[PDB]
Amino acid sequence: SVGIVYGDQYRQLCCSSPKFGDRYALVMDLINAYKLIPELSRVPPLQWDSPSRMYEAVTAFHSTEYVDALKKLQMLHCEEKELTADDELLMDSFSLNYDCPGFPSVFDYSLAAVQGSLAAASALICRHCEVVINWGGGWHHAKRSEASGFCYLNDIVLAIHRLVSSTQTRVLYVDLDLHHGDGVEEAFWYSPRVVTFSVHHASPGFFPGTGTWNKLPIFLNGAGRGRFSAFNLPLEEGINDLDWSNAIGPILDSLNIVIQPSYVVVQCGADCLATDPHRIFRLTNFYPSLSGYLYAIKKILSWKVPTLILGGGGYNFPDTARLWTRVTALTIEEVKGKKMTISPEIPEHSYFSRYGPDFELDIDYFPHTLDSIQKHHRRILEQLRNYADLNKLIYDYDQVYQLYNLTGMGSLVPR
Amino acid sequence: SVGIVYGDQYRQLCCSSPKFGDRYALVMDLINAYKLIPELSRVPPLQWDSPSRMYEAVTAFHSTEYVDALKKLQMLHCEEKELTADDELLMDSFSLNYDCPGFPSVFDYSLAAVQGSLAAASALICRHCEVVINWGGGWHHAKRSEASGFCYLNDIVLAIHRLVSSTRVLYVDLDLHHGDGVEEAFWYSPRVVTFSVHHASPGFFPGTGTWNPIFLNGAGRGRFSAFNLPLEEGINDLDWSNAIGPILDSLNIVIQPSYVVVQCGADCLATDPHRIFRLTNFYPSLSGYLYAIKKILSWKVPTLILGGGGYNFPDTARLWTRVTALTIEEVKGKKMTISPEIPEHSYFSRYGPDFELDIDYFPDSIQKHHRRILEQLRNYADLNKLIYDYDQVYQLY
Amino acid sequence: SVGIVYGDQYRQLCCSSPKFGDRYALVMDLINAYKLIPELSRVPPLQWDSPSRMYEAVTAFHSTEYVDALKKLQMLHCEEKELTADDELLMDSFSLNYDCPGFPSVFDYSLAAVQGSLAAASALICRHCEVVINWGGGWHHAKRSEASGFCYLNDIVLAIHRLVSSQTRVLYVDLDLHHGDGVEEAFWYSPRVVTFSVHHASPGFFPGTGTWNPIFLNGAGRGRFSAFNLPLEEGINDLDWSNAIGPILDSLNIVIQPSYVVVQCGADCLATDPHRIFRLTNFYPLSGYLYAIKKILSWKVPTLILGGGGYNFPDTARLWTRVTALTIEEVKGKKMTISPEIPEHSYFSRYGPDFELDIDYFPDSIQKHHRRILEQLRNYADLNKLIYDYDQVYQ
Amino acid sequence: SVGIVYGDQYRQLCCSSPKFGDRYALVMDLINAYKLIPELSRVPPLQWDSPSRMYEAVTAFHSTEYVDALKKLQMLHCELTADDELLMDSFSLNYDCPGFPSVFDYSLAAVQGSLAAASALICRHCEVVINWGGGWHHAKRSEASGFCYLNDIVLAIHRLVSSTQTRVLYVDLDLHHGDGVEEAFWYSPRVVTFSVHHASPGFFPGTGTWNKLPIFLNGAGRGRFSAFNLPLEEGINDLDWSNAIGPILDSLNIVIQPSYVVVQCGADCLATDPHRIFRLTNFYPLSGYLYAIKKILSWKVPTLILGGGGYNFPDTARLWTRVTALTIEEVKGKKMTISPEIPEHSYFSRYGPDFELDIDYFPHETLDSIQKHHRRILEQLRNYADLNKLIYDYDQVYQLYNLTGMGSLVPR
Ligand SMILES: Cc1ccc(C(=O)NO)cc1NC(=O)c1ccccc1
Ligand SMILES: Cc1ccc(C(=O)NO)cc1NC(=O)c1ccccc1
Ligand SMILES: Cc1ccc(C(=O)NO)cc1NC(=O)c1ccccc1
Ligand SMILES: Cc1ccc(C(=O)NO)cc1NC(=O)c1ccccc1
Ligand SMILES: [K+]
Ligand SMILES: [K+]
Ligand SMILES: [K+]
Ligand SMILES: [K+]
Ligand SMILES: [K+]
Ligand SMILES: [K+]
Ligand SMILES: [K+]
Ligand SMILES: [K+]
Ligand SMILES: [Zn+2]
Ligand SMILES: [Zn+2]
Ligand SMILES: [Zn+2]
Ligand SMILES: [Zn+2]
Repeated sequence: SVGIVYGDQYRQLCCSSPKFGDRYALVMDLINAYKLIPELSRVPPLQWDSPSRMYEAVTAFHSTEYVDALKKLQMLHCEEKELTADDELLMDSFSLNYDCPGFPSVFDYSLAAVQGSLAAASALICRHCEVVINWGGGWHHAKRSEASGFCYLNDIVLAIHRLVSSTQTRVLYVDLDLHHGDGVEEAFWYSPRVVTFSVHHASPGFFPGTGTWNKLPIFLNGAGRGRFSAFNLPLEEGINDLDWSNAIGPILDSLNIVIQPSYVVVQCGADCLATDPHRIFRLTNFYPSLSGYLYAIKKILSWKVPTLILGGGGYNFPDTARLWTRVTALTIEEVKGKKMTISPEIPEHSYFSRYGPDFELDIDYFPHTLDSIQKHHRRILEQLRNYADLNKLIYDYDQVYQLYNLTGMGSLVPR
Repeated sequence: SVGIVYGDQYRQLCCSSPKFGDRYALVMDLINAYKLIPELSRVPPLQWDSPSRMYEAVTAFHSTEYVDALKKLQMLHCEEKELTADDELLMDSFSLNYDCPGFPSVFDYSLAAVQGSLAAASALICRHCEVVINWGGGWHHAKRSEASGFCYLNDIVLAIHRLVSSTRVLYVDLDLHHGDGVEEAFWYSPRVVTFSVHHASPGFFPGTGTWNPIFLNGAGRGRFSAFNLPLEEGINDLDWSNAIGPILDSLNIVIQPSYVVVQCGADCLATDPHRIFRLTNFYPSLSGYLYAIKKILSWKVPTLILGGGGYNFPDTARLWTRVTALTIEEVKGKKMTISPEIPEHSYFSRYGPDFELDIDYFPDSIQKHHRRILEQLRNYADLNKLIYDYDQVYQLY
Repeated sequence: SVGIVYGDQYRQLCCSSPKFGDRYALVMDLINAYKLIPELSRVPPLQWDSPSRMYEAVTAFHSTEYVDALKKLQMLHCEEKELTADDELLMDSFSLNYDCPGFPSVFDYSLAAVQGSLAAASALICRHCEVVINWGGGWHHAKRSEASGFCYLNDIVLAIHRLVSSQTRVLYVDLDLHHGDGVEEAFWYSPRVVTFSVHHASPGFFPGTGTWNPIFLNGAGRGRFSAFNLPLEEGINDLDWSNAIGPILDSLNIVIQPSYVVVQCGADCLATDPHRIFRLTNFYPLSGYLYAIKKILSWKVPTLILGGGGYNFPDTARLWTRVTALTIEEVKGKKMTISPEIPEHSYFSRYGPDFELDIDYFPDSIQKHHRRILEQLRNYADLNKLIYDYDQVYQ
Repeated sequence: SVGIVYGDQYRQLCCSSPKFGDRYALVMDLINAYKLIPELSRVPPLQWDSPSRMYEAVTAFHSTEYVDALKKLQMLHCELTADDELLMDSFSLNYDCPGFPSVFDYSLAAVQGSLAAASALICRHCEVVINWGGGWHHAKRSEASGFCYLNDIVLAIHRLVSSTQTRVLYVDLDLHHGDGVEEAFWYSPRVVTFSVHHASPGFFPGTGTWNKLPIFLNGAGRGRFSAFNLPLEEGINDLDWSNAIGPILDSLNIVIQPSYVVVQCGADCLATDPHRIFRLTNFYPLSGYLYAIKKILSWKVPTLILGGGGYNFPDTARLWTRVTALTIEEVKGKKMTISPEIPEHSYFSRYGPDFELDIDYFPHETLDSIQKHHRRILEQLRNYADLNKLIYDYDQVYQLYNLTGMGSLVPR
């Protein structure tokens, strides 16, 4: 059973932010126009029995004071009058400004992603779905008491918290977004049962600045009982589908062999696409060379582990919809063993005109030694050996070796 | 609203240099130990959407090859290998050597201050704040293609170039050293008037900002637009205040600036290891710096306050804590009571052995300069068709 | 109409190189001796408003540091002194050495072909001409940052890039003795520019590509199956060459339906070329060159005709004069009667000792290549969702 | 007496081309708005008594067939066959020199103004005459070029140089090499041409620079050494450009002793021209233009001043309005004070956002000097004197260059 989070008020709320506009509607309507919706079990967003139980949900991670401020910020923007000087200072103390502005639905918008991702986690826990997709979720930058990068509430941390708290349970979190998932990584920095792994761009001045090097420089990788449980693969700009795929594949499989997660949570932000306005990575949604996204999603799904698939970044809205519609059809193929054929021409529906000038499903893009990252593979596998050692897990050197030996790189695997 | 630039990562990068060590952490911890942070609006450092975007922002002043050299220098110092002869040559052609050495975070360190001062300028432009403080910035010696005086990227030039493009800007440089990089950058520009007061003497860094014999003061349309007041060693709070006060008043009258940018280098302090001037951080005579910031703040012009020099780190923290409280008093009106005793906190033991907020100090050529400077202001107002009562301004001296 | 690139400055620049000498003058002056210029529209070479504009045009394909190196190489050869060891290393790193030497005008000479071929692309685009000829152009071996085969700037790539950015699909046909690797390489990832080169290929023969690699490479990414090659053994004649390429040209037209055709017409396949590899002629009773040009022109697609190789200068002039007259005839519908004797003119002595227009010459593997190429065409059209009658093509 | 070519029909024709639009109207109206017109003697464009007299005037330089084709192109646009297309392309009546309804009247008008201006110099009615509708220096005998269809400079110089020992000095300040004027007089020693310009690979028109060590061609036959060229790299400012041509101009005046000077004063060297090559200004406290014009007028030689290029139309008018006031000042000895604010007139709105007379530009600065060109040029000047049997006043030329410290560059 493949689940997906949708609902009438859920779509209105998801589409009510100044930065993301109607992106969620495009995604779900393109999925709908390709007739995928009948294949999928609709997962209704969680609702609560009182503000108290809701406040209790959100404050499992977020400070009560930051939640109150996020609520006040919404009420303020729904009245005509301006913020007082004290209002200003309180919002700034929570970074409720600049790149995380207030707007009339900012709290309802932020809560909706939490409702969706918590409901998604619950459908996995009680084994109603093997996989659940939430294209309204994935806000990986939000901190305990800080908004960041248009992330006001961290649905991912809250969904993971519910998975680990369900009745030796380990979660593997995989962050494919163009940006470092600092918010998820920071929340579980001291926790061995949530192993985070983000692949991303990092360069000086690039948001948010972490997920890379810090006497020679070093990678911090978690602390205390969490030492070695935070993994990062920072990559230079310009990477294509094959090199990104080759970069994370063996790492993904090695993490799965050693962590043995009970659940996998995948943040699947689409700003790595070549046609994203960031213009940094050069990934595609192509499907016969092959989209590194689809390659990674197919590999994770092959592990047969209950999985949550989340959205995230993606600022070319039509191309984000093209990629996540393919990710959704792939998930249906892999889980249900059911062939999903997707016509190259965008079907008739009410957002058809946004897919111009081509109205095709492939993004409108033409892909065209020394850039290798074998010392990162070696660093990360030694980190994996340390994690297994510190947590007294089996480390199957032979299985990890054979994997990397498929690409002639067994010599990077430590014993 | 008074803004102050800070962040976790930004504090980490400002404290990673060999020459300024942990000074920014002491400054921001004394400000916080005095409960000033709740009064202040946190301004986060600017971040960019791509490498191309950051490069576009920095080569708005610096040359691309100088930026590549500086980033190359960081990568080399993040390896264990010694530089090749060819790479020593490349770094030497950009003065990335001697007093501007490489170190493992030299590029992130340099850029952090640009991020800090660019965000501060943006906050003033969209009118989020009336004043912004950035104690991690103020690197006034860097040139387009050249490090100098431990300044690798000129965050002041970039911030001024952002304000003057949103309009005249008055730049005020209180540092012991001449602000030559800022003055050079706007040498041909009438809409950025620069005014530096400083020590100058034969062989004293950087060597400019004095008689050259006659005084140079801008070129092209920017003629008469760079102002300089050099002073002999030994000057105290009151004489320094009296030498600078009338010049500040006359520039504001005649120029009518849209923004004021103040470099507030703390190496004029009597306890700085340069031991050249005798300024204090006393708020009752009155500190030269506090007198100056208060006057500039009296103008109600949106103002950037930046750091700079200052090599006695606890006394720089003592000076800039008072400047921060004063800015809060003058902008919000909210009286600021600072205990004379250093509050307990992480760095409390650095403020030994006395743990007082006051620094531990026991306290004609200028008239000829005033004559010449007023003549140059008159010349500037002439050339730029500005309207001013030459008699009200003449009365200021 | 039919356009031809020329100009006095252009002619002086195109004749300033050590390797092709005054070939361009022989070409253009045989064309004039035969009273063909009044039938042709003169296309002046493009000129730019500033150094920056010239640089923006040329670095559409070439790297800036390569353009910088090329202009520095010209300056150095206008000085008396030797190059420094460091300057030699610099030029080596862009292969500005050996068969791509410096000389006093190497940059102005190279750029002139770009000026002519861009002006010719533009005359096609605004529709002033149906066909344009540039016998000073056709330097198909230059790469993004590398001279090769006396090609310093790839004028074809820049012309083709101007035509595709004017949905536009361009067919490039390369009849030169050598594989057009630079043009092929430039559009390796692009399905909108389909490249077809026929050439000699054999072990050790320049530049090495355009043949079994074993299998044939033919493009990558969305350009897969979009680079076509027909390598041929030495000694082939007009009729075997014609039968070899004739069906491939027709099939490419039917299936790609190109918006423009760009034809490189290097004359080093001639029997009398000092390469002495192919046995093609300039005979119009039939010259393989005239057969292919006439086939290509019968398609009525706006067409760019370019020069290229050709190292027997009077015999290249004989072929290119016949190509020009034929293009006039095929386009305007108006017979062009060319005397079998060379008319008198400034360069008449070069055509001795017989002074005649005909060049002085007495005149299954391919089935495997046709089946390979027909299958690759099918893969191309299928990958590009182009509609076409497979059976009509296979005939 | 300073003359200026103007007339009602003349304004209309000069304003009727697609490429230059109303540029001539902004120029003359700004001169008018600064009140310079009463100081100037209006010089009416020349008219002829028949088509044949007109055609005789124009074919003193241009071929019969090129003029005939140019007339046809204008008649054609007032209503093309494939042979009309071929005919026009044989004269480069295409691309950068297209046809338009008035292309012949437009082209003829500049001839009419420059010849009338020459005539006013010849008969001593004026010491100097300005024509801002003229200066089309690229047009060839049988070829339109660079939006020049008829070469009014060539025809004007030919009238001067044949009026009753007579030599003309032609000075071309335009951004571009004056190829059309240089080619016309290439075999003639009595018209000495000097062009300063940008030249670089691919920049129009390509001549006026280097051509075994490369060489400068400089005339042929009796005209050997009579064509001077100074090509400059991009970025030159008012002072470097002033120092580059000042001494060459003074030396040319000293050695050649011209009876008339003709100055093409094309404005595309302005920093604000769309070409963005040179960084000249119109500033006047110093503009290289105003510097060079002041220097030429100080020789007290009857002088014709022509327009040319200039594709920022308000800034072209700001330059040429200053050139006009300075000519009045230098020739009549009469102070011409021009206010910094553009005066009120129908085109006032075209000088925004500043509405000031100084162009809106901010200037800002061994190995970029051109002292070898001075040496090459002074040697060519000495060769011209020899060939033509003129006195070469070494001491005066030397004293001239030793003002800068460069006497050592002067040949004996
Ligand atoms: C500023 C920022 C911060 C965070 C994220 C993000 O998606 N993180 O996962 C994205 C952004 N990017 C943007 O807001 C953006 C939008 C359009 C063009 C370029 C950039
Ligand atoms: C060498 C130098 C260069 C520039 C600046 C400066 O602060 N410029 O604004 C300061 C210095 N001074 C010093 O670095 C210094 C440090 C400790 C004791 C004495 C001097
Ligand atoms: C070495 C080379 C490289 C490229 C090309 C060429 O024409 N490519 O299109 C031709 C050559 N051939 C020659 O340069 C050559 C010249 C004369 C006699 C024999 C050979
Ligand atoms: C193509 C041309 C040809 C000749 C001349 C010229 O002024 N010669 O004196 C000028 C040009 N320049 C231009 O036509 C031009 C116009 C506007 C912007 C950029 C360029
Ligand atoms: K990521
Ligand atoms: K963890
Ligand atoms: K100072
Ligand atoms: K200035
Ligand atoms: K070929
Ligand atoms: K191709
Ligand atoms: K000129
Ligand atoms: K001459
Ligand atoms: Zn992102
Ligand atoms: Zn200092
Ligand atoms: Zn060849
Ligand atoms: Zn010009």
